[PDB]
Amino acid sequence: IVGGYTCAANSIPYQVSLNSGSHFCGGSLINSQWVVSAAHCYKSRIQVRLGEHNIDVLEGNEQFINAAKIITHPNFNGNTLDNDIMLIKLSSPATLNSRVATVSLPRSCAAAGTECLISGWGNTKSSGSSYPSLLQCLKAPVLSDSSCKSSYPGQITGNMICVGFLEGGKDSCQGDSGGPVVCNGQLQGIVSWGYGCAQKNKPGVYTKVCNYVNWIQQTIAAN
Ligand SMILES: *[B]1(O[C][C][C][C][N+])O[C][C]O1
Ligand SMILES: [Ca+2]
Repeated sequence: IVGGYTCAANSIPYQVSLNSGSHFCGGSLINSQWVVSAAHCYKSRIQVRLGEHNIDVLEGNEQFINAAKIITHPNFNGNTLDNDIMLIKLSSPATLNSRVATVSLPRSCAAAGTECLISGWGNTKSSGSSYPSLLQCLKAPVLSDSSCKSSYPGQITGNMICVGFLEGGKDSCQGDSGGPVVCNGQLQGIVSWGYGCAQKNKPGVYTKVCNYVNWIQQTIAAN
């Protein structure tokens, strides 16, 4: 996250870190057994780390739970990142408490200008790189489909939304992928891609979670 602030410890209790030797992507806890993330974060083996603030220190709220099943969207396009969503079933159910909680799936698609919270352990620098130990947070609005498409001519599918600031300076970046965009307590976005990060007229692009409630419920019922 560039241009954000350090979250209060455990104030984003649905945020997970996906770990394969180190942190490599975020995800969102949506059920005690299920995490949603980006299909471009796919690996064969993933340890889900819940209840984190400092990913470099055992602070005493962590739950480390290996993935039992990792299911990418059947229409995920690894080139364009269309349908950039996957579901991780945990090998044991996460215990839900104040520090580890589910986030709601969306009732409807978010209106343009809805304020959201974006979080992750991704790059905090627009010039160079720095990877935080502590979970970072960014308040940002949903952008109009028109503004999104004018920033990325011909690249925005019906499964993508833009969230952020056209002026630059405030965005998700490398290592935030798969993590949450939450607006009024509902998961509306998954960190997916952008042309670099925090550039002028290149807002973050996010998987449009309000297209996937059927697929998510289908996948949970089947597995
Ligand atoms: B992701 O990339 C996220 C870039 C977001 C730009 N707005 O994170 C690790 C793998 O790709
Ligand atoms: Ca920790």
